[PDB]
Amino acid sequence: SQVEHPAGGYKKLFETVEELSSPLTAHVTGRIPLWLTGSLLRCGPGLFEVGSEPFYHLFDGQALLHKFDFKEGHVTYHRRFIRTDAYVRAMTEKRIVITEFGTCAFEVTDNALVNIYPVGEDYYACTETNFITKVNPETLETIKQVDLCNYVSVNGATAHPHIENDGTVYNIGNCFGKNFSIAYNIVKIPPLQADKEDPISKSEIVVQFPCSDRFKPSYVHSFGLTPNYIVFVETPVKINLFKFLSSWSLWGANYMDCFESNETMGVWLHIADKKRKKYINNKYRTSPFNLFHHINTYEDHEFLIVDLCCWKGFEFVYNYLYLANLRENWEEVKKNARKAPQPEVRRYVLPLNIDKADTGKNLVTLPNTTATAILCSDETIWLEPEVLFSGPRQAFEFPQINYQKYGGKPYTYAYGLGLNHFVPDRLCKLNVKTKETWVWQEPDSYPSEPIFVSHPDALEEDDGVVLSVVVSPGAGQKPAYLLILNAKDLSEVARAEVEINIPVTFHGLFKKS
Amino acid sequence: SQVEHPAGGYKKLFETVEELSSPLTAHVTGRIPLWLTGSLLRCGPGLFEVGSEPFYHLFDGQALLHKFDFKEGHVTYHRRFIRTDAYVRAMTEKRIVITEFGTCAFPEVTDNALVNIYPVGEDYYACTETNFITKVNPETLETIKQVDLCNYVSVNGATAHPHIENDGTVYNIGNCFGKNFSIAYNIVKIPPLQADKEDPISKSEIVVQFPCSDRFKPSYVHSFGLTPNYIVFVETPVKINLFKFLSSWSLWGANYMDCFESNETMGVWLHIADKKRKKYINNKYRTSPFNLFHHINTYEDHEFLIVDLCCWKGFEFVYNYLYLANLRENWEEVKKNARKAPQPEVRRYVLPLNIDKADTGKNLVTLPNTTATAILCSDETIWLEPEVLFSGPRQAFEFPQINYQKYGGKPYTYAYGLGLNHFVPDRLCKLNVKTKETWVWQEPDSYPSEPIFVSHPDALEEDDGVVLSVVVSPGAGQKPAYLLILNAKDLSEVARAEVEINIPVTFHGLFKKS
Ligand SMILES: [Fe+2]
Ligand SMILES: [Fe+2]
Repeated sequence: SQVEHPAGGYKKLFETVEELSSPLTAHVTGRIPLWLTGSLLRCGPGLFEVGSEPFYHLFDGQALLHKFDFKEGHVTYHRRFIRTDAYVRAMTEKRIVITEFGTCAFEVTDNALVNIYPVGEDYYACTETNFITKVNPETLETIKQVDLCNYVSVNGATAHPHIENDGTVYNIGNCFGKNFSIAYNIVKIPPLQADKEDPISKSEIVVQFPCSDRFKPSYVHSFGLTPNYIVFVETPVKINLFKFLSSWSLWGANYMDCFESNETMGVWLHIADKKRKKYINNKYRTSPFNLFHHINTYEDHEFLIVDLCCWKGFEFVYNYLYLANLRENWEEVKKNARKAPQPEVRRYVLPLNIDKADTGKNLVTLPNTTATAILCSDETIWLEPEVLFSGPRQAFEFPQINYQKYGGKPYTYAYGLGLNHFVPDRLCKLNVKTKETWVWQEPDSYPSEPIFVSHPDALEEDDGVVLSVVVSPGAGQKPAYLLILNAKDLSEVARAEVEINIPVTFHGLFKKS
Repeated sequence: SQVEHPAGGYKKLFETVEELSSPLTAHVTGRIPLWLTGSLLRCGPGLFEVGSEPFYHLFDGQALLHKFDFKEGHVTYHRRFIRTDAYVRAMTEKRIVITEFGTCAFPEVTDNALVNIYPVGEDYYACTETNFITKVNPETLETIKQVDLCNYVSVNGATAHPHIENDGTVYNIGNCFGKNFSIAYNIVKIPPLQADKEDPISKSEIVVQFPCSDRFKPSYVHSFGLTPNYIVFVETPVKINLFKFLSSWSLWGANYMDCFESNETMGVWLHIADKKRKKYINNKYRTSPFNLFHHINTYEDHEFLIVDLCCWKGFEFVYNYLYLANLRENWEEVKKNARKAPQPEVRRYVLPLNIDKADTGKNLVTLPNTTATAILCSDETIWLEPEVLFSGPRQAFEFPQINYQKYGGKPYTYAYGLGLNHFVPDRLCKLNVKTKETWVWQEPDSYPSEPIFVSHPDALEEDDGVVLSVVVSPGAGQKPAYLLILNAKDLSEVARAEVEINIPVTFHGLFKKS
């Protein structure tokens, strides 16, 4: 039966907070594993208005950097606003100065509210633009702004770079690479070398994917990577670059005003040979969905297995994530989601070898899937997915795996945040082979993306903990806590309670100390 | 885990048998329910060659009519070949005379009624998918009469899957040449037997007509959906090239299979008609390509139609995989042959009845209990995505059956099915279509038939009753075949009625209470 939230406590995920001057010791219930040593670092919006000027969209609030430190079974909590140009100019001018995703200012945003990742010995907070912000992972101080356009030919880059075990970083962004035309560029940033010079200054374009519309790139949030292949999924959510420059020059546009849906193209999937740095011209096609998060991608005989969190439909899912809608009472929140895209976890299987002798047949000869790929006479390969998880307006989202050991490789387990009509209200584990699921949830508690940490000496895939930040507003209750679950079955091992609210956070990482 | 059949006992499903002169008494184990009083009547092929001339395809063998009678806890088995023209002329001439689905006769439409049996008024008719249906005596299994549906209504053929309403009304669908220069599909209605006692077939009429996606190529239609207020028809990319049968059957000899092709670009078109106002509804429902043979059930839920289907993903015709030489191969080869086939999947589609243009670009499926979507586009098409109910690698839930008398056309919870393992029937299944919970019955080296549901007379719940299935079980010191009775609640075994003779594949049938 449908879990309801009449108390409306999720509204606290979208309430402005104050930063801390120094770390705060959390109150620990249960027992934190003595092997867990390091820092959970997470990004999200923390300031949702400047004076009496509101930010309107979920992705507009000013970037706040959060840290839970684990040492010898003890936990501290800390947070500092990132000193972006967006933030600094707002504090100076006492108004909204820089246009954000869904809020026009009355200059491209560097508001780094989305994620944080390592480059070399350094860490960068990011959003999805050309500006990334160097931050100190120890003190949470802001170090510098870096403009990716100084180094490589991209207009922006996702908040979901892939990082290989040696430190190499891959990312994607749109560009004008091709003559007369839009393209998508894979950027690679090397590991730090003996010369010790900034790896960002050695950035390069590895390969370029073509675009389905000369003048309209698709919105890209993440992408797939394996040892030999790069997978890029081109959705029907398009950026109409004509609509901004028109309004930026004529009348008051934000980033959300530039999006449109292409109703006829469906989804085009694309692969590139990572090592030979070569696009492969296989025209993979399927029906329309939005995609934000790839789960994992791997090679199996000569197929790519592509596990995705999908939303069925071509309407942009971000239309449903304005703060006024997310702050509404529960009955209204559910009503608002009634015509939304339906979330579904899907496995697609892409054949690498296309034999014309098989035209009109299913090419997916693997024994352990129901995914199909049909070779048509016009050379397109039409894909049908294997559904791994699907519940009515209950999304398995913000997925995470044992990335260090299983990213890009055959795997069994994913962890995610369960969204109930867009409200984060449970944690999920999914076996992608058997479709078995496990769930943690408590009434009136709204958790964040779960981050997996392996026991250091683990040989198994799910031998470790998942960490999640939980908001638990009520009479009597501590307003928030860090939750530590056993990764085997999502049973609770400990929690670390704080006496202050913590707003929504999107992404982060655990930094082993 | 993967179930293997290295002994190859499934080959006995496709082996010829002799009819019986009178019913055999079957050997009972367990307990036959004492409220089960009636006959299980099923059809299938029983003669797979005529002398030295083979039939090639699964749907070519000559129709055999089977009967298990239940009374006071005891069981009899009987079988007689149906005396169709195809059979009678093959016996007379000692050769294949009538071209079958996948077999050309060498030196005239088939009435080889191997597929199903159903009631019209006080009569029973065996059928295939052509214009010819065969009246049979359900007590003696004697053949009574050939009936040509073209004498009565303008269809070219009619499915082996009519819907029968509680009062006896029969609805069926078939292609026709209706509109000026145009193929269409006609819904035929056969009324209940009236006070006249006049033959209901002489009162048959066309209810409504669906348009065809292609002026000259109708799609293959195997079944359709029916609710109290609506008729639902699914137009798949499997097309019949009418140019091609009249063209190729004159050169040397084509069969029916030779006429099929697959349309690569249309996907699937779904269609609805208002049943009571007898009107086509012009909503252009569209989705991705699949083969469809069996609807499971259909019902109305607020302003939506819930359409549950057994699908095969892809546009290649599934029947290409059902030639007898391939089904008789050893198990490793049977598996290899199914590698590139369409993947089976049970899908629930949800069709909005009310389309508002202010919702253009959005999902119209506002129901609380489904992940199915229907997106209204600018060109007015409605693009559907299904909710997947069951999906296993080359493991189909097929030959679906429900508690039809009480739940057909209505909200429902349970379906029963035959599980196909790379096209080999090797288990029985039950599916809760709401929770997606399944139950399975299987035994090594046992190959069952479509399960048919019979309700307990005092039934309170939808699944209060039994399912009956005919099972082939060849092997050292085993009875070669048996009637299986399972409890419909949990598919636990209730009884078997064993026989000492082989029983080949049967496709469909019914339970006639008495
Ligand atoms: Fe993300
Ligand atoms: Fe059938």
